[PDB]
Amino acid sequence: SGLVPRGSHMSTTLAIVRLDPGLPLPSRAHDGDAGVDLYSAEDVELAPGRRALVRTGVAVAVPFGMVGLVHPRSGLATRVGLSIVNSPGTIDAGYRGEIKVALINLDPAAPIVVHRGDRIAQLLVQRVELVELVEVSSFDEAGLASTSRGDGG
Amino acid sequence: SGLVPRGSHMSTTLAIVRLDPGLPLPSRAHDGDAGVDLYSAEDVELAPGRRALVRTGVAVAVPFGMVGLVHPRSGLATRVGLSIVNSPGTIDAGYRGEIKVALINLDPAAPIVVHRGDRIAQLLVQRVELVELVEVSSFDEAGLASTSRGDGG
Amino acid sequence: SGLVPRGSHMSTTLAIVRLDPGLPLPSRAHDGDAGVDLYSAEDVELAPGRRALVRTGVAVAVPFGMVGLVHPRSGLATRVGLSIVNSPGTIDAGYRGEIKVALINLDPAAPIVVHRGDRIAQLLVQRVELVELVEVSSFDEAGLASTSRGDGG
Ligand SMILES: O=c1ccn([C@H]2C[C@H](O)[C@@H](COP(=O)(O)NP(=O)(O)OP(=O)(O)O)O2)c(=O)[nH]1
Ligand SMILES: O=c1ccn([C@H]2C[C@H](O)[C@@H](COP(=O)(O)NP(=O)(O)OP(=O)(O)O)O2)c(=O)[nH]1
Ligand SMILES: O=c1ccn([C@H]2C[C@H](O)[C@@H](COP(=O)(O)NP(=O)(O)OP(=O)(O)O)O2)c(=O)[nH]1
Ligand SMILES: [Mg+2]
Ligand SMILES: [Mg+2]
Ligand SMILES: [Mg+2]
Repeated sequence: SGLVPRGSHMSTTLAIVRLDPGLPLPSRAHDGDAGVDLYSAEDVELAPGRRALVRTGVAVAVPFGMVGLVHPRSGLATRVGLSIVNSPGTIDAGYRGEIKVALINLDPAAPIVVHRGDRIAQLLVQRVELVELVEVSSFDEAGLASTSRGDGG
Repeated sequence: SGLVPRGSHMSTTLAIVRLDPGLPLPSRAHDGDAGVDLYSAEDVELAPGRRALVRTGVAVAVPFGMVGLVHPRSGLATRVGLSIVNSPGTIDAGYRGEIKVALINLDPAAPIVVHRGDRIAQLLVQRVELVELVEVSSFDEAGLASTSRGDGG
Repeated sequence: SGLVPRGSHMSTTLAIVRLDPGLPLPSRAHDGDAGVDLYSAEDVELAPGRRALVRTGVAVAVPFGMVGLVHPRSGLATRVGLSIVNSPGTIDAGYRGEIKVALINLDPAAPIVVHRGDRIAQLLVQRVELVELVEVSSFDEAGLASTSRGDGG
C-alpha cells in the first residue's frame, strides 16, 4: 500500500538514478532483508585471482548522517569464490557517481562468468556517527583509561 | 544481576537455538565488545587458497529493523591468514537457518586447521535502514545535486 | 566554527592518542564522508599474496555502545589489489591499544609499496546493539517462527 505503516512511519527514502535503465531497480529479495541486491550492467569473466571494477548502473543519494555499504552475496562466495576486494565498500553521503563493485575471483582454478543482469552484491544503508576527534595526551586525561581490555586485542 | 541497568533499559534480546548444544553459547570476550564469538561445529583443514562453508551450530532471530553481521577475528587473520569470503556476512531478520561461515585460507603455503569448538568469527547486531527507493530522473529533481564530492570517488 | 550546529547537537566525540605524532590526525576526505582515513606509520612492501600487520600510529576510545570499523579504501583495492584480511576490522569500545591494519596484496604479480604517511584504510564509528542472548528450544517458543525466508539463505 501507499499508506506508511504505524511503526515504520520514519522509513528512510533513498533517491536513485538508473544510469542503466535496462536493469531492474535494486530490491530486497525477501521482507526484512537488510540489503537490496545490485545488478551487474556488464558481462565480465574473471580468471582465478583476477579482479574487475564492475558497473552497477545506479547512482544513489545516501542521506547525510548515513552510509551505504556494499557487501558480497553468500551464495556466490561459497559456490564459486566470488568476493569483493574492498568489502565492505563504503558509499558516502556526498557521492553522486555510479556505484561500482570490485569483484575478485578467490577460486584457485575455475573462472567466474558474470552476466549483465546478474545480482552481484547487496547494498545496505545504516546510520554512521560523524565523529569529532579530540586529541588527548593520554586516555586518563579524557577519563577513559581502565578497561575490560586495555591496549590488548 | 537479573536487574536491567538504568541506561541500558533497552538492551536488545537475541533469541538463539543451539542446533549443536555441545558448543557454548556465543559470548562477548570482554565487556563492551561489539560481537559475540561464533564457534565451529566441525573439524576442517583448509589448504592454501581453499574455502569451506563451516557450520556454527546456532540459529538466531535478528529483530526486524536489524541485521546480524559476521566478521573475521583479527588474530587468526594475521597469524595464519584466515578470512571470510563474503565478509561481512549478512544475516537477515527473517533468517531462521543455521549460521554458516565461509572460511578461506589466504596464506600462500601453510594449511589452516580448525577444530570443533574453536572461535572462528564474531557476530555483531546493528540497526539497518530498510530504505524505500525513490527513482528520480536526476538528483537535482530530488533536490540533492551539489555536493562535497559529486560523481567522484 | 566552535559552535555546535542545530541538528548536529549530539555529534559524537572520539578521544584519540597520536602514538606517532609525526602523522596527521585522521580526517574525513570530504564533508559527509562516513570514515576518517588512517595513515600508515611505516614503510611496507607486500609481495603478491603476502600480508602485514601495519601500525597506524593512533589509539582511540570508541564509546560504550559503539564500535569502530576498519574498512579498505576503494581506489587502492582496484588499482593494486590492496585489501584487509579481517575486513571489516572490529575495534571494540574497551580497546585502548594501537589500531593495526592487516593489509594483504591480492594481486597475482605486482608488489604493493606502502609508504609512511600513506592513507591505507578508513575508520567508521557506528552504534552497535549489545545483545542479550536468550536461548530458546525453538523459535516458535519465542513467537518467532514463520518468516519471509525460513531456514533458507
Ligand atoms: O582491524 C583491526 C581489528 C582489531 N584490532 C584490535 C581492536 C580490537 O578491539 C581488538 C580485538 O579484535 P578481534 O576481536 O577481531 N581479535 P581476536 O578475537 O583475535 O582477539 P581478542 O581476544 O583480543 O578479541 O584488536 C585492530 O587493531 N585492528
Ligand atoms: O564499493 C565501493 C566503494 C566506493 N565507491 C565510491 C563511493 C564512495 O563514496 C567513493 C569513495 O570510496 P573510498 O573512500 O573507499 N575510496 P578512495 O578513498 O580511494 O577515494 P576518495 O578519494 O574518493 O575517497 O567511491 C563505489 O562506487 N563502490
Ligand atoms: O555469512 C553468512 C551470510 C549469510 N548467511 C545466511 C543468512 C542470510 O540471511 C542468508 C542470505 O545471505 P545472502 O543474501 O548474503 N546470500 P544469497 O543472496 O546468495 O542468497 P539468498 O537468495 O538467500 O539471499 O544466508 C549465513 O549463514 N552466513
Ligand atoms: Mg541475498
Ligand atoms: Mg575477539
Ligand atoms: Mg576515501
